[PDB]
Amino acid sequence: LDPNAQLTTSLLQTYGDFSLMDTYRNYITGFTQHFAGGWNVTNYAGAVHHEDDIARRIWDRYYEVAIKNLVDAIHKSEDKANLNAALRIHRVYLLSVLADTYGDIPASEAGLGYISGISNPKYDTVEDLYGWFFTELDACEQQLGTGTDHISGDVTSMGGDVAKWKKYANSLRMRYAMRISDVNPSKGQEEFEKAMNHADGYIASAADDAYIKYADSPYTYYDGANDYDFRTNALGEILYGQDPSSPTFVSSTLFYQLQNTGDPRLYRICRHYYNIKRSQVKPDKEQNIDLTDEVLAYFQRNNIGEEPCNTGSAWYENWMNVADAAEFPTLAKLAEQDANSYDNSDYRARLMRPCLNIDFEMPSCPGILITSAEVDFLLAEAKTKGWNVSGDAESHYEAGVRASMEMLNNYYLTSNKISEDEINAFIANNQLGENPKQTINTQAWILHMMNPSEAWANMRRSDYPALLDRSRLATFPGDGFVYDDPNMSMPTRLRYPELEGQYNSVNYKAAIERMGGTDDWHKKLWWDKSDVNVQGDFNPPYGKGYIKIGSG
Ligand SMILES: OC[C@H]1O[C@@H](O[C@H]2[C@H](O)[C@@H](O)[C@H](O)O[C@@H]2CO)[C@H](O)[C@@H](O)[C@@H]1O
Ligand SMILES: [Mg+2]
Repeated sequence: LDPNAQLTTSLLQTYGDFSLMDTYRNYITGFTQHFAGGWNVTNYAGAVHHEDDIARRIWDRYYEVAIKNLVDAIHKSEDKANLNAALRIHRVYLLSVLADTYGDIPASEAGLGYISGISNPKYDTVEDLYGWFFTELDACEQQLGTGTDHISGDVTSMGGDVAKWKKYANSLRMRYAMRISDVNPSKGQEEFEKAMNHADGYIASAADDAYIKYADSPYTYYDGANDYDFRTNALGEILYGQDPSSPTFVSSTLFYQLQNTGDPRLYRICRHYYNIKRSQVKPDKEQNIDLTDEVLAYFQRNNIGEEPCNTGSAWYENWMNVADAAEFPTLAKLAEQDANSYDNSDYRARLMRPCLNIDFEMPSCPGILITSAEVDFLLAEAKTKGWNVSGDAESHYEAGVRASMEMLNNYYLTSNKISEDEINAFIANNQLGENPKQTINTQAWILHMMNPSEAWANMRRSDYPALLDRSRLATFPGDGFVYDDPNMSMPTRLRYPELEGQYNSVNYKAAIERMGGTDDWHKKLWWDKSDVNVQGDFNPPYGKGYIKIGSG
């Protein structure tokens, strides 16, 4: 009821609501090809399988909680200009996620009547929404600091500092100006330069990174869905999984991007776990038994190597030979003590695959809004476009790579931090090269691994990184997965919630007619001009690659 408390709830929901995270585990982080091998991502993204109850969650949960709270608090804060501006900025942020997910969405008519359930809003067009983002963020950025009120509900890294909220608003303007740079290059350039030249500045260093701060509190997964306090980061929670036999595995797309470039992030992101006794309350190092070094030593002894799971395949598909516990001295000692716990062959099978480091799965992980590393990559790309940016593209790109590594050191890694020498060597071996747009946006995709909505939006916009071509990778109908969409390319949006067809029937129909007459998750959004690039060949040294030509 207090508008600062409504700001708090709406900020925390962003990453703190487990009941929308199935959309991120099952679809979006699979679409981006960061993760593959878990059952959930294989069944949904991996099979290009639409299910309304999964696809609808970002829409239903953000409109039911955050948008209702924000709209109510905005109406009730006209006397508190600083809070009012912060509420409106977070509303822009969430509406941009909603529009980048679904396309045309309720916004301009999503007011007091709509959140009370008595009014049907039209769906604003993506083009009109993006235009409004620029005017609203300009207005909010100037309104910040014209109040004397304390933004006491701020749970972000901005810590109620209006100067930091101003830099955040200008950085969002820069992101959205890049987003529209293919469909409207002149507006993109104008808006980008206006924001980057603004007297109040943008996020230029990690000290001004914008993220939501989450607490070290126990995980509860789907339990108590009615009573969510949103205090912990539910993205890392769902990636850890409610089921120890289905943790999140790193895809071959991400694995080979890292390995092929000598990226020191390879075995910071990827670890090998034997996790049968792991805590579900809070990921623990004691029983997420990290056997990475011993697994790599076994590979070296046997002239073999990693088999990261391909997009479309589960860990139990494209079966990788399972080493005996005797191959890993730590596990061998444990199994000689207690075979029921430590000689389980299913848990040893999952030990063979590269797993996401539990450092990315802890309750207190930050919820990234926008980082200085992203802004560095935006400046690098703007320079390559010929926009009026200070400093050469190489300098901005190198700043972005360095800041992406330091982000891991500062926000995630609890051990084995990436050294300055490792960063400098990686940068020296990975310059912009012949296709700077590809290099910049592939590095940004690594940066956005824990910010899946931005990863997916920027990949759709820039069409990089080149993904694995799903149509050239195996399917597994004999394993119970359903392949009901003959177009296997990565979806470019999600379908609208099907209940909208009843609950807001006229406006749902009109939005669907505008995209050509069916609710098509292969239809590109207004700012998405071209198809994402795909890798022309994939023949990994171990495991399975593209199916052999002519065998399909
Ligand atoms: O056990 C079946 C299935 O459950 C999935 O979680 C459900 C959850 O039980 C339900 O309360 C919620 O409303 O929906 C989610 C998503 O369907 C779980 O994610 C799956 O791993 C599991 O196969
Ligand atoms: Mg595209």
